[PDB]
Amino acid sequence: HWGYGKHNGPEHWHKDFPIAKGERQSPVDIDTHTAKYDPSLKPLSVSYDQATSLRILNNGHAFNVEFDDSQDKAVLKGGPLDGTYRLIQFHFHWGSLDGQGSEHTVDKKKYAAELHLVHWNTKYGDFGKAVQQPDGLAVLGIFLKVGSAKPGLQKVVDVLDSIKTKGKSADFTNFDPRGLLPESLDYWTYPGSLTTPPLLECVTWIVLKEPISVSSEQVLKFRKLNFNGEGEPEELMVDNWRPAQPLKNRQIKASFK
Ligand SMILES: NS(=O)(=O)c1cc(F)ccc1F
Ligand SMILES: NS(=O)(=O)c1cc(F)ccc1F
Ligand SMILES: OC[C@H]1O[C@@H](O)[C@H](O)[C@@H](O)[C@@H]1O
Ligand SMILES: OC[C@H]1O[C@@H](O)[C@H](O)[C@@H](O)[C@@H]1O
Ligand SMILES: OC[C@H]1O[C@H](O)[C@H](O)[C@@H](O)[C@@H]1O
Ligand SMILES: [Zn+2]
Repeated sequence: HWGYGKHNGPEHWHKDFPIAKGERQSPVDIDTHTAKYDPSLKPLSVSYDQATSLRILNNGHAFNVEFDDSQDKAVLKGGPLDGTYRLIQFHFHWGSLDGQGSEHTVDKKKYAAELHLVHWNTKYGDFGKAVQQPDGLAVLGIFLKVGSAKPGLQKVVDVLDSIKTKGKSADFTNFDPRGLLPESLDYWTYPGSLTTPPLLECVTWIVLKEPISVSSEQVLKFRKLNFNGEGEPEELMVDNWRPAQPLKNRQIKASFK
């Protein structure tokens, strides 16, 4: 039911998901001047060398690249995190034009897109239990700006023609998500939520400071996807981002001095 349009988008979600107006909603604007270095953060560990990708799915809202999370392969640890968080999927949010598309903003600046690598805390056994816990999930967020092509993204771009419409999927084995990272792991972190319904307040957000560059041609192919199913009137999959939400009683901490 929910979506991104005038009649079912972010301003309507609260009617079926009242937590939309909650105390730790995401995304937020990251005021870089107010964010404070936190010496209590431990080194961040992104351990993706044994990742096992499986499938890419157009879910009608974005596309998800899904991973085998049946044991610790790709995991995120350290930083603000207590315990091991297993990678389950990644997806993006993007705009109709380069000047918008990110969910988080940096001193109010919107990036062209934002990558979310989604992980669940293994002490809760399964994703469904994890989303009943305040520390159930960790999402690693990475901004995309338009410039040079990102070679590690091209395999994703080139399969999108095969999943144009809602409900289509394709095999997507042997994809290495390490090729989507920037050089630096400097980050900001804060407690928040899922950015789509059901908007559950379970997420430790870790948002990298350094964007990745992707080419205009790469993001233009994201914008050829469809929200609609096969045979239905074409609705381009663009502007699938939620705007920044009130920070409320939170502080954004920085990993860097
Ligand atoms: N609250 S909502 O965005 O899920 C929503 C769903 C509908 F089917 C119709 C209107 C809506 F506002
Ligand atoms: N955009 S998000 O990373 O907060 C997210 C991840 C999920 F697994 C489910 C819903 C979401 F909204
Ligand atoms: O095929 C993508 C990646 O899959 C992983 O499981 C392997 O360990 C990596 O060496 C490889 O780059
Ligand atoms: O009371 C002082 C403390 O205030 C908190 O809001 C800050 O997060 C801490 O960094 C600071 O030491
Ligand atoms: O790595 C993800 C995918 O990249 C390319 O599409 C390959 O042709 C395919 O075999 C692989 O599954
Ligand atoms: Zn997301």
